[PDB]
Amino acid sequence: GPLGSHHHGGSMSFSDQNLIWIDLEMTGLDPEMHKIIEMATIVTDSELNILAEGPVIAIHQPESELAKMDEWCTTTHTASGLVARVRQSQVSEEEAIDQTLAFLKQWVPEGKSPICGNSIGQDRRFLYKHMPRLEAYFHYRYIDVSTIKELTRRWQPEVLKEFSSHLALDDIRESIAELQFYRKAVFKI
Amino acid sequence: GPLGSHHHGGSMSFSDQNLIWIDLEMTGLDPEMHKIIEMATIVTDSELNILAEGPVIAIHQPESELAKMDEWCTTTHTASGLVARVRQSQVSEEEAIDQTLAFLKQWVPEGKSPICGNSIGQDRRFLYKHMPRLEAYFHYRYIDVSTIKELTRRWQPEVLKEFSSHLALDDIRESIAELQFYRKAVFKI
Repeated sequence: GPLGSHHHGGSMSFSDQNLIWIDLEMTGLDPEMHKIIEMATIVTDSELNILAEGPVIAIHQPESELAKMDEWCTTTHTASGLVARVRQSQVSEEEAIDQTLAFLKQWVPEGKSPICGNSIGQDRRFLYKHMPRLEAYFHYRYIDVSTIKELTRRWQPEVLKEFSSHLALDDIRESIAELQFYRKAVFKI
Repeated sequence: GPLGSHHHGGSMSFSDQNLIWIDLEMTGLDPEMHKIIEMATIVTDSELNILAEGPVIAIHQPESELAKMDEWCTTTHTASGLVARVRQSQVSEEEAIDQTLAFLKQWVPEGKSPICGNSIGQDRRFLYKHMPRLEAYFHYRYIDVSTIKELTRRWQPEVLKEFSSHLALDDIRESIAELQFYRKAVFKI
């Protein structure tokens, strides 16, 4: 697969092995026409203990952009309250990047943590397009919790039943809890 | 994360639960300026038994595109023989898509298999940009074998030592073998 010449102050808990967890909410699935409307980050250590919780940011977008949400997006993000927070927000993407980067720099250096979460491949696509300065803060690797879920569904479906918002803070916290479950129930550590 | 109104003849082994494995080789890491130079696919069943091996395609590119490879790409893809096959190839991206789609349709329906392999997030980015008709054949989910490797490196590093080309067929076969190893050594199925 991919190959390149580069691919071949803060906390007393600062570590190259800390993990950056991120979730985004968007107006749709296509980075070329859709926009980021919410972001949240959390830092754990390599053992998934939460060290710090980043800013939860609703990113302002005009109605012309909200009018691109399909029916499921519109219904979901309106009912959750996210649309109202987006309309009220005075935070641009660039300000959201600045705030998030300023947060992460106290916990892990640039380029060291994989990107972690659920549906993290799709989220990274929107980082590349709309927030490349923040995308660049991650190591090239991914920790896709959804990969573990799908293999467990296929191979150990009864185990998956043991574990039970489209708001970014809830989704990222749930992803950590879900990986914590897999570590115990699937990996058996 | 992502949400949408759509996200909320052949073999006697044809199945919705068969897995499409894919690897790409590229001239670099940026889909907006770099190109796909090789692709390979393999279909397994859900238990990772190989059912079928797809076309291994070197995709023609002109020197102006090969001249974008950085030193590690140039050295690697030249020494493997891939550059010479790319220059000799008469197969365009569009023909590569047609051949690959014609292959996959005998094994699994459109939209049912996650995309499977190593570094599969980066490969899917190039599918979105350069081969959207083929990207559309995959289910939105990913099976990122690299995610399992990175968690095993952090949590069970001694186990990872038990398992030992940048040519697409070798890489995809190795990814299946590596997931087969994790299923036995890490998941303990």
